[PDB]
Amino acid sequence: SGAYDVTWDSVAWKNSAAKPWLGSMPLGNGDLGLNVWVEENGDLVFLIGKTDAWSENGELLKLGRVRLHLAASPLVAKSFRQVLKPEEGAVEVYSPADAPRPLYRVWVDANHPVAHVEVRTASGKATGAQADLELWRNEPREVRRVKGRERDNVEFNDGFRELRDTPGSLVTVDPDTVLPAKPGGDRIAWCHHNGRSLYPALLANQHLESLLPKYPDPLLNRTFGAVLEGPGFVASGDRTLKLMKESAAFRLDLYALATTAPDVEAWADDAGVLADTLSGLDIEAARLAHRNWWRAFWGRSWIVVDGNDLPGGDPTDGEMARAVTQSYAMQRWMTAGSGRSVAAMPIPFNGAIFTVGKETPKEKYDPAKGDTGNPDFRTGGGNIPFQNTRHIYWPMLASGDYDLMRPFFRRYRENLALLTERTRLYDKHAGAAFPETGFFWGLPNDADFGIGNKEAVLQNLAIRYEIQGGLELTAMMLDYYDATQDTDFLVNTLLPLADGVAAYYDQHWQRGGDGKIVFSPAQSLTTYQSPSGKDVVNPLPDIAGLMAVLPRLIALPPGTATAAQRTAWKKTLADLPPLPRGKTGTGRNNTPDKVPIPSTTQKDDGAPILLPAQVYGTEKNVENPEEYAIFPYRLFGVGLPEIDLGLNTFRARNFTDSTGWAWDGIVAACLGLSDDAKREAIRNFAEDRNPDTGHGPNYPGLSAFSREARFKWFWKPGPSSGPGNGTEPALDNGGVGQSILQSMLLQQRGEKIVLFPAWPKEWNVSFKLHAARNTTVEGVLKNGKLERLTVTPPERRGDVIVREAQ
Repeated sequence: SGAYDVTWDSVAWKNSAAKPWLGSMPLGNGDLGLNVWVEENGDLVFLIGKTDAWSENGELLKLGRVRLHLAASPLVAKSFRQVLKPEEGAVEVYSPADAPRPLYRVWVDANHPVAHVEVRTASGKATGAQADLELWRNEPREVRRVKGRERDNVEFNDGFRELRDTPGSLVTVDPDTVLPAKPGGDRIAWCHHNGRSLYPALLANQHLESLLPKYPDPLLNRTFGAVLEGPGFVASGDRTLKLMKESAAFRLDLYALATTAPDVEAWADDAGVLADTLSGLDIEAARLAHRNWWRAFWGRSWIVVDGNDLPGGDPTDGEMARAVTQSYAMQRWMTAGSGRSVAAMPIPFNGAIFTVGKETPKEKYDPAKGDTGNPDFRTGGGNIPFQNTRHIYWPMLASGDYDLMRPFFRRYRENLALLTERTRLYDKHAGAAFPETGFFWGLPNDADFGIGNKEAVLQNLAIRYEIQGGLELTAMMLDYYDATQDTDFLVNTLLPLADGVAAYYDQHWQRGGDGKIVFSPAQSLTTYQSPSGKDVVNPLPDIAGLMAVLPRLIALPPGTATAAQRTAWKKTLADLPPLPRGKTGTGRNNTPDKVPIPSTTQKDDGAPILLPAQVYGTEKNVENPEEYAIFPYRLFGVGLPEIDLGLNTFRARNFTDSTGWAWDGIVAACLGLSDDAKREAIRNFAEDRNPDTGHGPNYPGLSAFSREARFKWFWKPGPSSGPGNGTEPALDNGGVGQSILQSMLLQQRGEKIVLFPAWPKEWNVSFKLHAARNTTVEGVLKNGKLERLTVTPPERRGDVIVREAQ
């Protein structure tokens, strides 16, 4: 216990004086989250996040900010300690640092939509106290892109990316409402009510007006907010609580609620009932159940790495091992904090609900410039891009974090009916296609679709034909089902989605003369595009996905998949073109011995490799799509045939970025390349100081730690996410990091479990990870030797293959 705690020994740090909100700690219960900090004056401040606080603009909003100010500063000169305790699910502040009980104890109940702030003066001497609601959305705020200055409004272009093509080039951020507080009461309350919605105009632009009566508006009249109260407080204003009598021990309770409401009073009635109900619960019983929830969560799985004690080693290896261990845990803490949405909202890759900021003063605000510092901002806006989001969820399987995965699958399942009707209308065949990115309700945004597009093919070439996510989602769900053996999940979530995706892939294209499907028009992820409709033929990601997924669907238990489904899937499988293969040639910048960047530059003497497609043009991004057959689809890798094909492909890759969504490290682990994998894990989760980087001086991809935040695991986006400083935490970075470390330890080969496929011997490790058939593997490697291995259930031990650390 304490193994993952984060301890700070001072209120002061690099940005405390001018930007204390950059020194927050995150904490959540899966739906409600806080970013909490202590300012140099001793105030406790926190921003409030919620997974489903979607505004009229589709913007994910903070619920607000709260400031607690004791009448007498509670800090002392002697010492100070602020600690994140993940196994108790809490943040605690001690002053002095050795005080027996914390000055501030902050937690979000694992089991209820309430957060608690408990205060205890160290002297036991009573104090007055005031809590202020700090809302910044008090009047409508204009964000405008002006004709001569398109690049100036980063808030417009990046924070409202999905709306960038709105006619008129104006986004208005509607304000919030503070409810009148009851005179003499101990409660204040506030919320945001969506009085309008972008959804009807979007359906009309996308030729889907006919679906408007069938699927209700997902934004209109959505109302979300919170109630703040505390025993012994009185509302001295609608935005202010104060202690009536000085106290040495007191508490604030924050209850959060989202619903659909005709007005804020209706919302407030339901939220007051929620507060009444939950305030009646015994807080110590709630605290015990909260702590037990977190103890069990951390007992599901772990990876604890350290340097071994063999003479001749390098102490930096131990330093890196420990840093990697802490980072892996902090990623898990943030995903759990945001990963049990009450409304099937996937974890936002661009900051989850743990973004921070501080609004610029109204008097300084310029609508033509916007405000990227404001608390609601996130680079990339609110749409959910699969290429980033998949990396958050893949590692949850080996962690055993099935509950964190269900909202992602549920999101797609709830969108399936609309997207099936859309496909029926657009394409006049069965099935459903899921765009690479779009709004949470499943449709692409109008910028990617095209304002006034007379057709139904997406205008944006980056994602015009990219629908591979549906296949990859199906593969992830198949792993979930194999692990949990949850038949209800199989029948009610996996199968309808798999049915739609597989039917689309069977019906949207035509068989050619050889009887095999010709995948054109098509593209290979976002890197090889098809402006002509003919530039890309037979992309490897999609073909590899069908090769990996269709046999598994065909083999599902009797009475789940239908015999008719099996017949259709078998025919699709039998009609697949081959996985794209070829030889090395000249790649990007005419470099030799590479994956040929124009498909036509293969050299007859080149090494045999996988290709990103059978036919493809020049690159428009920096993905290595040919590697999809290694990860996620496990067609090649250590312990599988044609390992040299996989290795040649990896060595010949054109793109070698690290951190963010870059997934080279995962592929290296899948190929048994322990050194490559270790290096990438160290870049994502630590700092790579090793001299020969294959990268320029001061390459940003040598470390993913935050540039400016005190909680350094608020990852920064990787260089391949583009030029700017993005939004932190970039959870795709930490998701990739988890996949790398897990894949170094454990990989599945159908029913078999391969341990230590790419593990460096200099690292001792104690781990517990999950696998298919409700199996856990708990192992301890010391000085390169497996000292202990416990497999549950025991009969599954016979399916474990133990490889040697390298």
